[PDB]
Amino acid sequence: RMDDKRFNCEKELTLAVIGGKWKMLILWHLGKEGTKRFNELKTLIPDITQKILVNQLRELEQDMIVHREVYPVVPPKVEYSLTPHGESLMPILEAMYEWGKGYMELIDID
Amino acid sequence: RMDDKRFNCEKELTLAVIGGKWKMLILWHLGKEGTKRFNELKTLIPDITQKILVNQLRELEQDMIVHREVYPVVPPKVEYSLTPHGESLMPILEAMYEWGKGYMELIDID
Repeated sequence: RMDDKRFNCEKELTLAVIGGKWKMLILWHLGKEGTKRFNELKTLIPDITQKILVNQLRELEQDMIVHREVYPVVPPKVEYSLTPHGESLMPILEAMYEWGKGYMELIDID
Repeated sequence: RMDDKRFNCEKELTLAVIGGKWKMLILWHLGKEGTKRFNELKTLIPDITQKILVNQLRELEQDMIVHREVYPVVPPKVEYSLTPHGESLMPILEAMYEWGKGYMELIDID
């Protein structure tokens, strides 16, 4: 049957949502730390630039992975969190991390 | 600390081992079905060509993901299976598949 083409597309889709080097970092910290403000992510990933960070958060919110919420307190608070889909994505990223550690260990200690 | 750069490299390493459209298919069938002969993979992924399939299996065996074993019976049998690392990689691929299904459902039924 056509079970390969759909397996490929549905695994590829997850890869694109993960994308390049920046999206998975933002998710990782939101998953472990919880809600964070823009400044806080900016400093938890000091390698990231201001312009890149707003672009990645914007794609992630349109991709319904990251939720933005504004609390009109004094002064107002705008904080970022994971959509339920983002949370269901966290185990995968932790699994990939753990496998990378064990495989890098393997490569290193032949 | 430098916890991002190592998280990135160790997640990237897993992505490279997964690589493009062919390596994850071969693993998937070996994980679910078990040991398979070359012909059998060739037919379980009919889209693959002979030349591509031997290249991907060769990278996967050098990457210590796929194990090749020869049984000198009559006539001899050469069969492919997953190294323990390949088996520890299967849950990740099943998780990515399940997340892709639910996220594609989401995209589709807004």
